[PDB]
Amino acid sequence: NNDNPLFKSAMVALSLKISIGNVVKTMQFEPSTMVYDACRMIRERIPEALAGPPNDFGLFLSDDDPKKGIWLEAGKALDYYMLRNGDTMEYRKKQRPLKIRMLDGTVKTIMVDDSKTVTDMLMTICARIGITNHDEYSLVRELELNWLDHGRTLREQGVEEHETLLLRRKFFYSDQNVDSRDPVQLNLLYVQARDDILNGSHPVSFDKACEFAGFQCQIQFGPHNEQKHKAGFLDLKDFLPKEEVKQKGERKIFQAHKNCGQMSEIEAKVRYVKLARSLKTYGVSFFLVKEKMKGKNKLVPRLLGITKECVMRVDEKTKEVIQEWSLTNIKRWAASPKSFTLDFGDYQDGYYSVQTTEGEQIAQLIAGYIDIILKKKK
Repeated sequence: NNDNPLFKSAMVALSLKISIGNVVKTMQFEPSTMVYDACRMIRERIPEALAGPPNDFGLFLSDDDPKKGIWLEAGKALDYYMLRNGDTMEYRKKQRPLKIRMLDGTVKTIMVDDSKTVTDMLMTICARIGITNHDEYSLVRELELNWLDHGRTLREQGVEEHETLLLRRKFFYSDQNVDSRDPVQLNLLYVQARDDILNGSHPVSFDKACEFAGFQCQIQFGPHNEQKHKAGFLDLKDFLPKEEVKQKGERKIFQAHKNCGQMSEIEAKVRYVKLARSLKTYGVSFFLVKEKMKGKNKLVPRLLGITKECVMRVDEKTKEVIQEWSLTNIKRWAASPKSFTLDFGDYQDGYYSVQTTEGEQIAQLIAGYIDIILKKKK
């Protein structure tokens, strides 16, 4: 009855659904068309494609799993991306707002290039707020699960466009100085040290935790009063690390509280910070790993600590430092999604190989600290 002059064989042309907001139009493309030229063709056919300067827009191949969506490169041909008839591409603004929690706790929205890695977005953030040394910072989620691989994209790590991230200064021993003369700065150091102890990222023995809590009582309640500060008074979850919340700790806390005497709030904060910094565990990033002991088939949980100068094994119950290796004496390291391994060359016999789901975190920390020592050499 009638033939169609528009028809091209399914094999010689690509038929793609182009989406812009709620608008969707099916368009036909020669498969060798460069992404840059396909955008021009879209601008000629979809009026909502003209909603801004032409080079502000690009092509995004979406997926039902958002972690698999990808931006197309402007110099590539469409058929490089293995597209087939019926696939859906988004004509999409290349920059997008990223909400970042600033160092003063407020949230600032920052336009970033949505096709880039977390490192690239961190650099854009630091540029906007005047931070030249972006290597002193990183982005983390605020839901462990919060770590982000800065060599990968937010998207492939499950971070969608709605989520606010935290700009976080890395730990520096040089960022600290205990002076009762600056009360505001003393309080920030106190709250940082206290929160690390209470949330267990600074692992301490049960005896030490009750000592810290004794200073905490002086700070929060003033000198000990045996009428008010009696058995049952304390909400022990606010004074002891999660894993160490035990009724038998209260009597020890009150003794440490009593031993403060009439110590002032300022002086108790100084002493809290000093006690924390006096521990070998202070400032160390710890990972709970599982070790294989000779002569036991059940693996042994152990705390593995990474610092700027060494790697350290710490007993999980007593928090005693069992063993230390200097970063200088590590020959190589390896990480998989389930394990982490250290090779010490001829410094010892056998590798140190542990089960953990945070091996990549550990490896990047070691690699980071090793580069710093190198950059300080040349």
